[PDB]
Amino acid sequence: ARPGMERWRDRLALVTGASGGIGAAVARALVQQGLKVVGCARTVGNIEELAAECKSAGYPGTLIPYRCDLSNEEDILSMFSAIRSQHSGVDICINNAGLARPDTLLSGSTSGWKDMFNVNVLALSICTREAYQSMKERNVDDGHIININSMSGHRVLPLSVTHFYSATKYAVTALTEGLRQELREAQTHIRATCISPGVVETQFAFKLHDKDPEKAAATYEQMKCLKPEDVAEAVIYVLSTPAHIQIGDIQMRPTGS
Amino acid sequence: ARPGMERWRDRLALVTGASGGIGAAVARALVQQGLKVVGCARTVGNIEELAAECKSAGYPGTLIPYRCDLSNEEDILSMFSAIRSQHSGVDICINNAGLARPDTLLSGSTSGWKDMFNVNVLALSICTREAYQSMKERNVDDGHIININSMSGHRVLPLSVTHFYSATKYAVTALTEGLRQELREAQTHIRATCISPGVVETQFAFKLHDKDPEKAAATYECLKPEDVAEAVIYVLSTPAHIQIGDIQMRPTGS
Amino acid sequence: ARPGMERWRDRLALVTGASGGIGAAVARALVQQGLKVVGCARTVGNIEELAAECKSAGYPGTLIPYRCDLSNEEDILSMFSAIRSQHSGVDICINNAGLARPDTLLSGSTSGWKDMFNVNVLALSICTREAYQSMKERNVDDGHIININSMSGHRVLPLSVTHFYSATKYAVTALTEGLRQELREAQTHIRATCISPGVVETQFAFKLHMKCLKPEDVAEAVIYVLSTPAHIQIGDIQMRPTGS
Amino acid sequence: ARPGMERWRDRLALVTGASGGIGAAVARALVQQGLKVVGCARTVGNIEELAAECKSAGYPGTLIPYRCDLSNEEDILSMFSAIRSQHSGVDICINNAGLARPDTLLSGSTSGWKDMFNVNVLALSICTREAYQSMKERNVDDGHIININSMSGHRVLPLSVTHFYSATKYAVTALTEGLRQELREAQTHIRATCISPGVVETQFAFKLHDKDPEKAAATYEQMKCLKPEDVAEAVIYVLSTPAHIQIGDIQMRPTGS
Ligand SMILES: NC(=O)c1ccc[n+]([C@@H]2O[C@H](COP(=O)([O-])OP(=O)(O)OC[C@H]3O[C@@H](n4cnc5c(N)ncnc54)[C@H](OP(=O)(O)O)[C@@H]3O)[C@@H](O)[C@H]2O)c1
Ligand SMILES: NC(=O)c1ccc[n+]([C@@H]2O[C@H](COP(=O)([O-])OP(=O)(O)OC[C@H]3O[C@@H](n4cnc5c(N)ncnc54)[C@H](OP(=O)(O)O)[C@@H]3O)[C@@H](O)[C@H]2O)c1
Ligand SMILES: NC(=O)c1ccc[n+]([C@@H]2O[C@H](COP(=O)([O-])OP(=O)(O)OC[C@H]3O[C@@H](n4cnc5c(N)ncnc54)[C@H](OP(=O)(O)O)[C@@H]3O)[C@@H](O)[C@H]2O)c1
Ligand SMILES: NC(=O)c1ccc[n+]([C@@H]2O[C@H](COP(=O)([O-])OP(=O)(O)OC[C@H]3O[C@@H](n4cnc5c(N)ncnc54)[C@H](OP(=O)(O)O)[C@@H]3O)[C@@H](O)[C@H]2O)c1
Repeated sequence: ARPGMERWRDRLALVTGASGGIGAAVARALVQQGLKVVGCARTVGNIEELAAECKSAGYPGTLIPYRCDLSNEEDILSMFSAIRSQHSGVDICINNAGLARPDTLLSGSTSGWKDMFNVNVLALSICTREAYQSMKERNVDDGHIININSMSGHRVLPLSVTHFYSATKYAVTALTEGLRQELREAQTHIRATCISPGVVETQFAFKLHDKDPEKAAATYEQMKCLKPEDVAEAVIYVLSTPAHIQIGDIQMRPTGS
Repeated sequence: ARPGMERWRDRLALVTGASGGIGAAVARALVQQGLKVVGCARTVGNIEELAAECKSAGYPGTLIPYRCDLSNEEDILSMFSAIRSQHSGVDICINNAGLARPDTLLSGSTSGWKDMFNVNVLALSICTREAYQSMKERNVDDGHIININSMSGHRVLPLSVTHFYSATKYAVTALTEGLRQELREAQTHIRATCISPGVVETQFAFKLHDKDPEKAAATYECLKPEDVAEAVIYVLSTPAHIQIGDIQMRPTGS
Repeated sequence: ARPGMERWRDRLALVTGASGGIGAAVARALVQQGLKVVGCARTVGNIEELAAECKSAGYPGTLIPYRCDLSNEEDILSMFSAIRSQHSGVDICINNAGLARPDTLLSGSTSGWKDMFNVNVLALSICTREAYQSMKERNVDDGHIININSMSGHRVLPLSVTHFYSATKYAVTALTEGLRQELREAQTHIRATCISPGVVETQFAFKLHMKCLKPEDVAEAVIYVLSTPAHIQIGDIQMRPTGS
Repeated sequence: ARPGMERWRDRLALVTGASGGIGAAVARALVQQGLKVVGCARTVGNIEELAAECKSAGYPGTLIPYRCDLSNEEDILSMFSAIRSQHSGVDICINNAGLARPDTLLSGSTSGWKDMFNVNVLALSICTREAYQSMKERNVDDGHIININSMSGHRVLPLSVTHFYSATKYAVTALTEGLRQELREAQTHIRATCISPGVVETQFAFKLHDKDPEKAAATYEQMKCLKPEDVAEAVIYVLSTPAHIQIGDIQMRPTGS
């Protein structure tokens, strides 16, 4: 394993939105590094497929698929309860699931705004709380919570269909800093970090533009983009840092963008 | 009327959360300046009370009380419908209603997080959308949307009970900038501004510390609600070609 | 007088870069409101002409021209010494003098970088310091220091020729906040404020003969800030043209 | 070499402020990874000793000490001239030299403010420009400029003795972002990054608190601060990223700080 990842061997990571994109790349990378990974999403079949690939590849870690709709609070609580009932717990929580719906501020549907909040902010916060509560009861003083933010959490770009999304990522910027603060107040060494990528070639733009597949291809064919593996490598760097270092944010963009 | 406020005479402002605090002060100030103000909240009796006082004092504007629970979208849609069919439409929207519940990130209730989002962000966005649509249908090119933000929309203070609240105000910071961009894309001269106060002596802290009113009293024993209303007047009074983006304000020496 | 300006009557405001543009508008507005204003710049002819215009209009205040090159610290200290001697001290400091030079990060001149720092940051900090020390020695507890910043002090626009200038305005954003902090630490009610306008019409453009702010718009924001009751501290006013 | 550092082998990095602290650690790390490093500062004897340590360790890279007072532009120009004539040019520029003097906004000496500007902002900008021009003349399209920023370049802490220093670091935040935009406009793949640490255990606090060395020791004893090697490891991560990735900022603090 990568230098600095030894101490995480066999410890359990949760990766939300592991059925594709960034989350699948992060899950793959943690399993390559010898972690037990619970990966969750709606499209559980993709996670099972990834786990089978990890097993065929001979990786030291294990990917454990779990079906969970993050828009459903009980689904999340049930997942954490299932982990607890099994005498286990999450030591690393990667809050990766997220989405944009093309609901502008001047004419957007309230349902799309709610959907963005439900996953990007509320589910991220419920997972953060439940992961922390499990660490606490297990006397884990050195776990790590990593939120997948965005450059859109730091500046608002003049694309109307992502304005509300950008506002949810601004919330993630503030939540990650507030989290760091509460973990200090609780007198722990549990770490909190954001990773803030620019455009990454995943299914994200295809879901945003679900009524205009061509507009989604052009986000990606026309621009140099990051790859989900690049974000996964940033997560590996953050986890591999020794315990007294707390990476607050890594802002990353495609070169020349 | 204050210089710059003449052009707003008899035009309609919606002020959300007008039943106390900053909202009540903004409503009273706009009525003093000759506007028609629809003031909404759940506690409609207070807003009615502010109307008899406004009226007793012989002010030039009018306060129209309206009962609306902003946590219910259908209630908000009904309100805009009544404004459009009874008062023509809305030219100024002051998104003032907001709250903090003491739900920390490490142990807070999801219900509290949802409640803060529902009023501070969702209702603010629904009202923005409907006010804009009202202006669009009446070919109003010079309306104004003013979001009541907070210094907590620009920095995260180490007070665990207001972390989630702060995150909703960061969302307000981003939405107000997004709004400006959309209004420019729409080729309008409609203006979008936030006002970002530090501590204001209202009922806000008493509600946040509902289980510890002594802590709420310590907060204040600050800016006054009238102070924020004066910032709203300055913003509206500015020439049409000026778009104030934000006014950050704190008590002196705080 | 505008409501809230009464308490500033006959008190002294220093307005740096008063010979045109924002500074001249700010000086005129404060004179109209009955302040004693010291307006400085490298050459005083325009400030003399403004003072004569104010006197002809019957304004209640007075404008006092002072020649000062803000790139020379000794010139600045001499200006404060003169103000202390002849007019008691400074109660309001408007740090308005500023400049942008088109010295890019990849190819710019060091002389241009230094000039921008010298005026935008160092002179502003020297004036801030001397103004505070003036208030302190007179037990003035309610003075006001106002820095004229820029929207470039809050975001970096992809225009190469203003990047270094933008970095100096980010510095001013940080200094204004640090100043607030120090004034609170000193147990005073002296106020500190930034005004951050975007595209303002330049004197250049004006002389040559909405998509722009006018100098008067910035002066009106200064009047709003000063007019706030003493317990209110405006930290920043960000403003841009509606049509920008 | 570390995965990703191979493409930098035998290429030349300039590390300013290499006579101690973070810059000495960065210079050592780059020499370990096989680069040619020009390390400069006023206290050139320290850099000679570091070069001797690196040679003694049998590291693949080489450290070239160079005496340069960064407050003197002619000194910097002569250094770049020497690098050009003797070592072709600069492909990586680490703008590390920096200082804080305890000159508060209300009563500070102007000389302290000018000293902070001269090194933290002016020297950093001069070295950036000359490093870019060095790349340009050699048709280098993949260099890297890394500025050592600070968390104080992102928030103003209520410590009066560091207010002006914080303002110099806000300038670095803005300069790094403007540098990215110019390198993009120049149609290059030259990368621009800053690293923004919280408290790092170096001589920095001792120099800031030159009249109260007890205050400097209290800083480093109250908690397990960042070490210079931790910042060097962040620099190695940034350099090791494939060329299409452009890290914009890494914000890092001591855990629990
Ligand atoms: N791609 C980019 O340009 C970009 C840039 C910056 C940041 N980000 C952030 O990166 C993170 C990952 O997105 P991505 O780019 O990998 O997009 P993606 O390919 O669309 O993947 C999103 C993942 O989130 C999961 N998800 C969405 N809604 C869910 C729900 N209700 N319940 C459970 N899982 C749900 C999806 O799985 P199921 O549909 O199977 O549930 C999928 O696994 C997001 O937070 C996004 O904001 C992306
Ligand atoms: N006070 C401060 O320290 C402070 C500082 C910075 C910013 N702010 C912001 O200022 C704004 C106003 O707050 P305030 O200080 O005036 O607090 P406040 O005294 O508690 O008043 C809040 C108002 O919002 C209304 N409101 C809350 N939930 C509502 C709902 N579901 N439907 C309709 N109305 C609702 C309330 O009326 P009903 O209960 O009758 O519905 C009340 O009139 C908020 O956005 C707040 O975040 C306050
Ligand atoms: N114009 C804009 O688009 C804009 C936008 C945002 C912020 N701002 C800021 O607003 C402030 C005023 O700018 P402006 O538009 O009014 O520009 P301006 O017309 O160029 O005014 C600059 C003023 O500063 C004075 N000045 C410059 N260097 C000086 C020095 N060495 N010593 C003494 N005085 C000096 C000039 O007078 P002398 O040359 O006679 O000495 C002049 O009175 C500056 O801080 C600027 O950065 C301007
Ligand atoms: N230490 C921290 O808590 C901390 C936190 C955040 C960021 N930083 C940043 O990290 C960077 C490195 O600082 P450090 O902590 O390593 O401090 P340090 O131990 O004091 O080292 C500073 C280095 O800068 C060099 N330098 C100073 N003035 C110079 C000049 N005129 N010409 C040439 N070199 C000069 C010094 O060498 P000579 O004296 O031999 O010339 C020394 O090598 C700085 O930019 C600092 O702002 C430090």
